[PDB]
Amino acid sequence: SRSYPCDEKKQNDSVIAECSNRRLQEVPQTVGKYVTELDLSDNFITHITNESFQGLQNLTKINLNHNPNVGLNITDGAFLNLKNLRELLLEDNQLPQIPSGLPESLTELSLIQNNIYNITKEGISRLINLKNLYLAWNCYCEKTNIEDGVFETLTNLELLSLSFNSLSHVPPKLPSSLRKLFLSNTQIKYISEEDFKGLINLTLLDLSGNCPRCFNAPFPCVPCDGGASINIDRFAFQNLTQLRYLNLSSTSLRKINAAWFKNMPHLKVLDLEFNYLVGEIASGAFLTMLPRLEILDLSFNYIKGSYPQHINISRNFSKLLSLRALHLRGYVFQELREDDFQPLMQLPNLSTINLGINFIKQIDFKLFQNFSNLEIIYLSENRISPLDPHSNFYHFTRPLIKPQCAAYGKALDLSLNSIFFIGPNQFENLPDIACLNLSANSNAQVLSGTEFSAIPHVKYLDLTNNRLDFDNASALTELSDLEVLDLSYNSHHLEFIQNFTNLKVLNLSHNNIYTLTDKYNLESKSLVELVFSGNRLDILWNDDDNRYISIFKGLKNLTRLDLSLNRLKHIPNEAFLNLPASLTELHINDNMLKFFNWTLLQQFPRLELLDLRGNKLLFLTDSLSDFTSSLRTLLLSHNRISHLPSGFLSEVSSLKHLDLSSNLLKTINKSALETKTKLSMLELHGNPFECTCDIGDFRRWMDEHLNVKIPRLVDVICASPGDQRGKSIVSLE
Amino acid sequence: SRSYPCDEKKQNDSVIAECSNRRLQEVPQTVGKYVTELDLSDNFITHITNESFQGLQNLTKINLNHNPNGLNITDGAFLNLKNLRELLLEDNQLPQIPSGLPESLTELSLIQNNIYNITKEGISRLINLKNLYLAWNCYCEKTNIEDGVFETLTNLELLSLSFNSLSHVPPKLPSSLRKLFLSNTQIKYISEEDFKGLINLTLLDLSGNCPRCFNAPFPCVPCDGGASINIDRFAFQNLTQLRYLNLSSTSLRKINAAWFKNMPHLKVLDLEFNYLVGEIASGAFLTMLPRLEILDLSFNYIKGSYPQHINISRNFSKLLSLRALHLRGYVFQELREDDFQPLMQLPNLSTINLGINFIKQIDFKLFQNFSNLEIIYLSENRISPLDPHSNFYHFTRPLIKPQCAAYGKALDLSLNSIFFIGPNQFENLPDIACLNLSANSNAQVLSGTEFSAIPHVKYLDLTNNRLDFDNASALTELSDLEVLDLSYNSHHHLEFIQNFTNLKVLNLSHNNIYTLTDKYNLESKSLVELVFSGNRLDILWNDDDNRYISIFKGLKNLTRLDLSLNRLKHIPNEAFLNLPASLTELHINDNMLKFFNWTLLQQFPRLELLDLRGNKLLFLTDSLSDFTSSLRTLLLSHNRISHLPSGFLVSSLKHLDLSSNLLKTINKSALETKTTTKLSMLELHGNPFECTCDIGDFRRWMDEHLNVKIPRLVDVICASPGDQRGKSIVSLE
Ligand SMILES: *[C@@H]1O[C@H](CO)[C@@H](O[C@@H]2O[C@H](CO)[C@@H](O[C@@H]3O[C@H](CO[C@H]4O[C@H](CO)[C@@H](O)[C@H](O)[C@@H]4O)[C@@H](O)[C@H](O[C@H]4O[C@H](CO)[C@@H](O)[C@H](O)[C@@H]4O)[C@@H]3O)[C@H](O)[C@H]2NC(C)=O)[C@H](O)[C@H]1NC(C)=O
Ligand SMILES: *[C@@H]1O[C@H](CO)[C@@H](O[C@@H]2O[C@H](CO)[C@@H](O[C@@H]3O[C@H](CO[C@H]4O[C@H](CO)[C@@H](O)[C@H](O)[C@@H]4O)[C@@H](O)[C@H](O[C@H]4O[C@H](CO)[C@@H](O)[C@H](O)[C@@H]4O)[C@@H]3O)[C@H](O)[C@H]2NC(C)=O)[C@H](O)[C@H]1NC(C)=O
Ligand SMILES: *[C@@H]1O[C@H](CO)[C@@H](O[C@@H]2O[C@H](CO)[C@@H](O[C@@H]3O[C@H](CO[C@H]4O[C@H](CO)[C@@H](O)[C@H](O)[C@@H]4O)[C@@H](O)[C@H](O[C@H]4O[C@H](CO)[C@@H](O)[C@H](O)[C@@H]4O)[C@@H]3O)[C@H](O)[C@H]2NC(C)=O)[C@H](O)[C@H]1NC(C)=O
Ligand SMILES: *[C@@H]1O[C@H](CO)[C@@H](O[C@@H]2O[C@H](CO)[C@@H](O[C@@H]3O[C@H](CO[C@H]4O[C@H](CO)[C@@H](O)[C@H](O)[C@@H]4O)[C@@H](O)[C@H](O[C@H]4O[C@H](CO)[C@@H](O)[C@H](O)[C@@H]4O)[C@@H]3O)[C@H](O)[C@H]2NC(C)=O)[C@H](O)[C@H]1NC(C)=O
Ligand SMILES: *[C@@H]1O[C@H](CO)[C@@H](O[C@@H]2O[C@H](CO)[C@@H](O[C@@H]3O[C@H](CO)[C@@H](O)[C@H](O)[C@@H]3O)[C@H](O)[C@H]2NC(C)=O)[C@H](O)[C@H]1NC(C)=O
Ligand SMILES: *[C@@H]1O[C@H](CO)[C@@H](O[C@@H]2O[C@H](CO)[C@@H](O[C@@H]3O[C@H](CO)[C@@H](O)[C@H](O)[C@@H]3O)[C@H](O)[C@H]2NC(C)=O)[C@H](O)[C@H]1NC(C)=O
Ligand SMILES: COc1cc2cc[nH]c2cc1-c1ccncc1
Ligand SMILES: COc1cc2cc[nH]c2cc1-c1ccncc1
Ligand SMILES: *[C@@H]1O[C@H](CO)[C@@H](O)[C@H](O)[C@H]1NC(C)=O
Ligand SMILES: *[C@@H]1O[C@H](CO)[C@@H](O)[C@H](O)[C@H]1NC(C)=O
Ligand SMILES: *[C@@H]1O[C@H](CO)[C@@H](O)[C@H](O)[C@H]1NC(C)=O
Ligand SMILES: *[C@@H]1O[C@H](CO)[C@@H](O)[C@H](O)[C@H]1NC(C)=O
Ligand SMILES: *[C@@H]1O[C@H](CO)[C@@H](O)[C@H](O)[C@H]1NC(C)=O
Ligand SMILES: *[C@@H]1O[C@H](CO)[C@@H](O)[C@H](O)[C@H]1NC(C)=O
Ligand SMILES: *[C@@H]1O[C@H](CO)[C@@H](O)[C@H](O)[C@H]1NC(C)=O
Ligand SMILES: *[C@@H]1O[C@H](CO)[C@@H](O)[C@H](O)[C@H]1NC(C)=O
Ligand SMILES: *[C@@H]1O[C@H](CO)[C@@H](O)[C@H](O)[C@H]1NC(C)=O
Ligand SMILES: *[C@@H]1O[C@H](CO)[C@@H](O)[C@H](O)[C@H]1NC(C)=O
Ligand SMILES: *[C@@H]1O[C@H](CO)[C@@H](O)[C@H](O)[C@H]1NC(C)=O
Ligand SMILES: *[C@@H]1O[C@H](CO)[C@@H](O)[C@H](O)[C@H]1NC(C)=O
Repeated sequence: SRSYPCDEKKQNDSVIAECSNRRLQEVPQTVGKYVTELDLSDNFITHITNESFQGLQNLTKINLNHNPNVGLNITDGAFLNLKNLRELLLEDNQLPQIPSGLPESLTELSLIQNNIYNITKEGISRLINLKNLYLAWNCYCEKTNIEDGVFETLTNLELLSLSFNSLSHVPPKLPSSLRKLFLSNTQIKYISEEDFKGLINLTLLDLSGNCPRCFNAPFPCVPCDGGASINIDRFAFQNLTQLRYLNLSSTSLRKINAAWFKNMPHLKVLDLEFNYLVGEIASGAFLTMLPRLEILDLSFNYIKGSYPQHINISRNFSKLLSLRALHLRGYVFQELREDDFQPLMQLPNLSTINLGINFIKQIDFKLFQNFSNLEIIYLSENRISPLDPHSNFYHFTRPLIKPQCAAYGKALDLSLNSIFFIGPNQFENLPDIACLNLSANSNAQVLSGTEFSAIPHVKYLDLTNNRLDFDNASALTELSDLEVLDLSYNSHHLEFIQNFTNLKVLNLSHNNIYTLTDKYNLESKSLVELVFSGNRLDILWNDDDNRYISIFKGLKNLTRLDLSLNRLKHIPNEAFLNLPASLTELHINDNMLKFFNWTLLQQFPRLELLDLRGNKLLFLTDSLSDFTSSLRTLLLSHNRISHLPSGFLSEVSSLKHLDLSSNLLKTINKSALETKTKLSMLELHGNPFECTCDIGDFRRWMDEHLNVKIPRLVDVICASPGDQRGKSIVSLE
Repeated sequence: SRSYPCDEKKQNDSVIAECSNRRLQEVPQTVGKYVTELDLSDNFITHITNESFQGLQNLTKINLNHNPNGLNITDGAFLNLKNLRELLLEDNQLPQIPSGLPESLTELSLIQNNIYNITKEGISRLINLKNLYLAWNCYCEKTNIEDGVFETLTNLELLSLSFNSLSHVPPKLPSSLRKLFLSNTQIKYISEEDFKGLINLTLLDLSGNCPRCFNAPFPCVPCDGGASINIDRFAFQNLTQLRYLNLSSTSLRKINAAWFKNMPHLKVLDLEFNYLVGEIASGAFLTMLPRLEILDLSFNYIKGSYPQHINISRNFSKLLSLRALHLRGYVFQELREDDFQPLMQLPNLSTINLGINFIKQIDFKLFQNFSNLEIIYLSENRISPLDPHSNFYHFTRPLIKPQCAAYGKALDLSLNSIFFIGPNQFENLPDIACLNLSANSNAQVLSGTEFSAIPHVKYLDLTNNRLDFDNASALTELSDLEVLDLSYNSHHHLEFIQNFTNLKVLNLSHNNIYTLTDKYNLESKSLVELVFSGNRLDILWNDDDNRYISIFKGLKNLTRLDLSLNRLKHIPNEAFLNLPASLTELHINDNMLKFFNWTLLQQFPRLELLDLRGNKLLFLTDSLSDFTSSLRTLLLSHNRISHLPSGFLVSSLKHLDLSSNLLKTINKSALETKTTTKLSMLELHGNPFECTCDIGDFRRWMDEHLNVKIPRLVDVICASPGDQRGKSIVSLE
């Protein structure tokens, strides 16, 4: 009952069949009839007929995106026999028109990135149950021909996306049940009062990219003739009472009419980025019309060729009583004064201030104490000195600060600034900072133990991409509550580490650590994770340089250790035995290990994950079960292992995941797989299998052991013979 | 008489022999007896005996550096060479100085060896020694020098003992010494009797003794208690002819003026990597140097401080002979006009180096107040809108590229914070002829008025920026502009180019030019060289779009054109014929060209160099002479050419490159040139030659045509047969 070529999974009673990226030329006739969701995306399927989904009555969702993957010929009524089909996805298929004969039961239809120039009633008006319709990126053709009243019959339509299409005008006769109308980059330069007259339940209106302001756009950007903005009429939004999301990004707006928000009391998210609103930020009459706005974005609204001394924030910003996040990137100003941000100081819920990419030379950091609920202060990409069509293209969705850092408390991001050394007054008058980012600052500070005295409760410190000197034993010790220290890519004396009573995670990756002075051991009673990748452990472990045999022995509470990219060819037996006995996860991947003494794994009873990927290992052990009794995951991919030993899949019941992909395995004999096993996953793709009569012994083991899920069966290829080269091992005589 | 394995050349009557980097296991017995200079460096030679240089009486210079890439040299191995004047034994792992060296030696270099003892047994016999290099030997058990080992060397002019654990200056040095190198020698104390008998010494290098560790490329260990080198008041009282004093990295805090009382000729003083901020402010020693031309006080900053101004002593005005002032790494916020007043009356001060100073603002009017300023180096600052044979402490490379500096006054504002050209950016600046605004993240929309305060700029470097030059008036205010460098420019309309009447060189490399607006051509009556590498000419030339077939046709005066890295697979015939007929040098290297129509070369009568390296060309033309009549250099290396056609060897072709191709053999009919050819160089290394009986026909052509110099004969390898694999084609039968 092993599924091929799809990977069947019974996720929450319904069976999902992952059949994507498998070089399938046609729809497989070996998919189980009980499946409900089929994903055949990124394949080379060229034809879709009414005999492609035979016996699949329970199919509710079909994904046929990117077919063929670098058009698709669908016949009329090809999906009509699927009475339970509620979700059809046909993105990037080069379809010349909307497929005729789609089932009435459909609710979610996505025809993004196609050659559809005409929206006719022949293929849409029959779909009365449609709730979500995506028709983006079709005319990006002089204009998209939309039949007058094509969406009128779709009385259940809640989402209509017509973005990235040459529309010129808002389509008339839209259903009153619409909640989300997407019209981004549609060449609609004028908005009339009757364009959204019958849309009283509309909660989202995206009119971005119309008369754009070209600023590093990832798609063609053509500004309006005479530098004109989108012409929104005074009474255009007078009937959108439930509107909560207004996206007016990249619309070249110079003035914001307050009359637009008179009948909009619920507006929650306003996007005014990539416009010319420096004057509107200074005066702002519209600011008094948004009492329930939580997210305001006025990013990249700068005047080209000017670098003002101060940011001009209107007093009316104090009327934004519900404000939670203020995004003010790309304003371009030299100094942030305490009086500049006075209107924002009495807002009860303002937790995020985004001031990235502003070229600010100096900030009066005392002003941040004067805020009530500030949790995130984003100041990245400034000049502070010492002492995918399914994406939001205009607003950054990713968290400004890494959630792991922000979870500790108040976060301040001063990365990518001009702090070439930590000044003596660097952190004076700052709030109780718990998360600090000083990444990529070219900071050549000689840390002595007094630099972070003004903010000593920092629990997460990011000092990556700097030239710091932490050879002093007192370095960073003033941060007694420090739990996460990130020193990656820092261009030795690691005594400072033992002074921390609550340090849990330390990252010393790519520090080029080839020598250690005085205290040759790294001690710590609280450290749980150490990242030592990108260092020179090969130099530290020599025939005469035996001083570093117990380098990580002092880390008695360590559970995760990363020793990758260390150019390790050989690991001394005494050095391996001196690793923390408390280790549960060890990574020695991407090295040049010729040999691995599996006997030494006896002194690690808690070790669950051993990662030896990307190495030159040639042989394994037949008595692996005698050494370990807890190893649940063993990753040995991209190695030179040519033979799997006898009894490898037996007596080691702890092993649930075994990775042996991209190795040199030609065959798996009966004596080697003689289990006299709780292995739920065995990876074997990318091996030069000999698909002759002796491979049938391993094939029989796959039929008897159906619980051992082997992923990527289409990639388990045969090297020999010539007649079976390029085929899967499961497809044999 | 074709030399093997060396490349002999009778350079200025004396015959040189380049035999380096040829994987030679032993000294070749096939070197001509008439040669005078043998270079066997970077080989795998392990033994040097007295029978290694038999019959080589005219040998005056032997280079045996890096062998093997230690070396076993017997006693008196070079004694039979009566004319040996120069012996080079660097990086050979020699345990001691080779015994039995010829007394005729004048230059001896034993750098990077394991020589711990300097004995009279191997040195005192060499009485004609003029240059002795013993650097990098104990870098270690402290270097032992026999008392008076150099005393007998009465002709010794240069003695280098740098990078050795000396602790003290060696006593009994010859009075004929002119250059004493003692850098990084752990000599912490200098006594009045250390250089008592060295009256003719013109150079004294005492750098790296008590170092100031600042990104050193070698072990740096500072003196106990942060002490400086202890130079006595009367230590330099007898060095009257001293012209070069290197005191770099010596942790000096005070400079005693008494050191330069009897030093009236001192020309170059190196005081970089010290703690002389206080000495730069007061400077009593400045009145003792009236003939100093080069002063370097770089990286003398106080750690942890960022002063508002640079404190330059009034005594700097007494440096009447000063030509170059290097003041990097001082670390200051502002350069005022009054700060550089002492330097304004110096008649010969042409170079001011102020790199890596983190200067926020400069009063640029002060540069007008200088008399002979030619180079103003301000790279790596914060200006806002509106190898043992090397000098390891001072930058020898020119601050500004000579090509730029040759035009006149040069100003280097590269790697600064000029994110856009301000309206007052170049006001009050001298008549600038060379300007560097590289790597400034400048997103300026060039309109034609930005460089109106410095309109005589003839060489402009705007590389690594985000400039917008789509306007036809861009840069046109620089009427005398001759060289424009726009390499690596992110964020096309190239009309501005035709407005320049004297533009000669234009570099548009790595601009990602895949589309050109309305003016689909590039016109210019003065342009001579165009660099279009790293662009998308493959996109500009296609089956649907034929609008750019005459893109470079308007460049009627062009002689050099670079079209490399353009991802070119095919070049349309009409597009190739529309290239400038005045072209003398064309480069289409590192592309993916499957075919090349050699017939089209008839419309280029001035073309001398055709570069088609790194392509996928499979075949050549049988009648190449019929198409071209001036092609002197043809580079076709790294291609898929498997057969050279009959009659391939044009009475113009002087250099033919066919290396790293797929040539198995060269038939008689291909090299049967009946007429006299002028081919002086033919490269053929890296080809899979079949060293069978058929290859003897090409071997006979090499013996008859000795004038056709074939370089790298050791790399012309045989692929087949197994007995000849790895051998040169000239070593067969
Ligand atoms: C103008 O401004 C508007 C308003 O902000 C923007 O609208 C947003 O547009 C994006 C798409 O461009 C929407 O994001 C997508 O939402 C889908 C639905 O979300 C609901 O359901 C999920 C559960 O499935 C809930 O978690 C969620 O809270 C919602 O209730 C998601 O399914 C999408 O996720 C998929 O794509 C992302 C990105 O590739 C992946 O990371 C995911 O793993 C997943 O595969 C996606 O998040 C967003 O919801 C819209 N907002 C609203 C309020 O509707 C416009 O995009 C903007 N215009 C431009 C041009 O920028
Ligand atoms: C220096 O070194 C540190 C320490 O290694 C690095 O920081 C860690 O980085 C990793 C990513 O490389 C982080 O791991 C990720 O955490 C995400 C958030 O964790 C929460 O959510 C998960 C459930 O999703 C919970 O189990 C968990 O308890 C948390 O509540 C996870 O969502 C991520 O998992 C997903 O991705 C991985 C692949 O990345 C998959 O394997 C998973 O199956 C899953 O799909 C992931 O685990 C980790 O949290 C960071 N730790 C800290 C302390 O910050 C630094 O990045 C490194 N610095 C540099 C410059 O390299
Ligand atoms: C402390 O300060 C002193 C004074 O400045 C420094 O001394 C210089 O040291 C460097 C070597 O480290 C010297 O440079 C070398 O000079 C050789 C001789 O030059 C003479 O001969 C050539 C012709 O052959 C003339 O052009 C020249 O004017 C001189 O008359 C050169 O032969 C060397 O060239 C070779 O090496 C370089 C670098 O690899 C290559 O580019 C060349 O192609 C060639 O292979 C080289 O230039 C320099 O001359 C010394 N100055 C003086 C006045 O003697 C100390 O180095 C400095 N200490 C430290 C530690 O930095
Ligand atoms: C953007 O594009 C421009 C134009 O191509 C580049 O600028 C040129 O860069 C090249 C180097 O890549 C420069 O060429 C070199 O010039 C040296 C100085 O020239 C003088 O000396 C020679 C004799 O040595 C005279 O014939 C000449 O008339 C000058 O008086 C030469 O010494 C160099 O030759 C040596 O090196 C080359 C290999 O590089 C060997 O082939 C030679 O045999 C020889 O050993 C060399 O010719 C050129 O001068 C620059 N031109 C200008 C206008 O500045 C930019 O570099 C490029 N920008 C970027 C970022 O890539
Ligand atoms: C401290 O500040 C630095 C600089 O802002 C942060 O580094 C940035 O972190 C993000 C997320 O890890 C990186 O983005 C990633 O880029 C790759 C490549 O495009 C992409 O594949 C990923 O999906 C992701 O978007 C970003 O490149 C990186 N920038 C630099 C210069 O390193 C850092 O995360 C901050 N630390 C904390 C604790 O917030
Ligand atoms: C304008 O300013 C920029 C920035 O200073 C100059 O670019 C720099 O040019 C030099 C010389 O070509 C490069 O130096 C080289 O570095 C390598 C590696 O260390 C070294 O091996 C070479 O011998 C040489 O020293 C330097 O890397 C490069 N820097 C950057 C950021 O591109 C540019 O040359 C200046 N232009 C003019 C006209 O002076
Ligand atoms: C948001 O504005 C910028 C962003 C970047 C990034 C690099 N360079 C920049 C320049 C600017 C800018 C500022 C003012 N006037 C013109 C351009
Ligand atoms: C020349 O001084 C520096 C150079 C660099 C380069 C990166 N960061 C730096 C910092 C400094 C500095 C200045 C003053 N006090 C301490 C350190
Ligand atoms: C569809 O699912 C039901 C259970 O919900 C099952 O009885 C039926 O047999 C399935 N249909 C097919 C074709 O397997
Ligand atoms: C602040 O935000 C919280 C949700 O995070 C909300 O419950 C609360 O009512 C908001 N306060 C005001 C005054 O709007
Ligand atoms: C906080 O801001 C107010 C003005 O809004 C100002 O009067 C006050 O002095 C500031 N707080 C402190 C502690 O100075
Ligand atoms: C370490 O830092 C302390 C605190 O500033 C300082 O006193 C000490 O000298 C430093 N240690 C070394 C070895 O320089
Ligand atoms: C070990 O680490 C855990 C998790 O950080 C911590 O709770 C525990 O206290 C540590 N154990 C000791 C002995 O410090
Ligand atoms: C494994 O380690 C033990 C203990 O150091 C040693 O005796 C044994 O010989 C090692 N085995 C291999 C194969 O290196
Ligand atoms: C050395 O050179 C002279 C000419 O200067 C020549 O007569 C003599 O034969 C040469 N010696 C050898 C060994 O070739
Ligand atoms: C200035 O330098 C030139 C050489 O470049 C020299 O001839 C001249 O004498 C110098 N002037 C003075 C006053 O030293
Ligand atoms: C040049 O410097 C002198 C002082 O050295 C100053 O008096 C003079 O005003 C400056 N020149 C100009 C043009 O201001
Ligand atoms: C080009 O530059 C000129 C000069 O400033 C300006 O007037 C013109 O508007 C610019 N052209 C375009 C197309 O913007
Ligand atoms: C062509 O270029 C040369 C060299 O730059 C120049 O001297 C000459 O005047 C140019 N010819 C024409 C016709 O402009
Ligand atoms: C070379 O170019 C000429 C002129 O366009 C054309 O007639 C000829 O067929 C071309 N030859 C090849 C081999 O493409």
